[PDB]
Amino acid sequence: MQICLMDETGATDGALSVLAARWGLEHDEDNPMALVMTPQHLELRKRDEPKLGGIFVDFVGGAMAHRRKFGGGRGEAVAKAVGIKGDYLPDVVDATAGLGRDAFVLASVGCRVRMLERNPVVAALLDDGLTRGYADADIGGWLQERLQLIHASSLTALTDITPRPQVVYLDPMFPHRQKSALVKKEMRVFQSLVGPDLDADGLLEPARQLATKRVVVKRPDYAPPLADVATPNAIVTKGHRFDIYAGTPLTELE
Repeated sequence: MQICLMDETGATDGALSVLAARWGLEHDEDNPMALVMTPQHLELRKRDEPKLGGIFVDFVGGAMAHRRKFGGGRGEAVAKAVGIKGDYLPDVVDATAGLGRDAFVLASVGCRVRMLERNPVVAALLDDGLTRGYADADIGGWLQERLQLIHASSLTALTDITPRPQVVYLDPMFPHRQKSALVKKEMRVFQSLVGPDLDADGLLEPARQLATKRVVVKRPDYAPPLADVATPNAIVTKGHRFDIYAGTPLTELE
């Protein structure tokens, strides 16, 4: 994948070159997006918009830290969508990793989450977020077990996932039209990198085969259900809803 790689670490150790080789990235000086390595983290910038700043995955502080304390925790809509109730903490596969926000919420509540990311630049960004997260003295320890990353497509490598999780979470990039959704920098930048997931409808089928209990799909308001498959089960939140589907029961069952 092409991206404008930029080095701002001033270490001349070749780290940036290794990272690119590691994730199969190819330097593109004229690319509209830049992947920047700083002395602290790896971030994404929308070159034609400097004033938007760069974005990076941060599980320790910032918005995520606050969301962990005031977001609702097991009280969040997504948590209730995946079925977190009582002392039930289902293994979850976040098939559309993204920036890791929802995946982290579920892990923080106690769920063992595995995130699947097919976009190499996003995997590099998530990977960098995990490294800093694992080094944390507070969450570092449990984060390593409850939040892992797998780089591949969820339309082919999802059915190969084992042991099978009880829940599969889906939140593909929707073709946002409202400029209201394109106000915050986080989205104006991330969307300029990955863009709408043209093949999003193909995620439901394989997601329901992996999950042994439930599949949750985050969808903005008025947005049609994924793959146009209707469902009477859904949690309506503020600005969006979470459609709920059944999975595929165990077979061998040890």
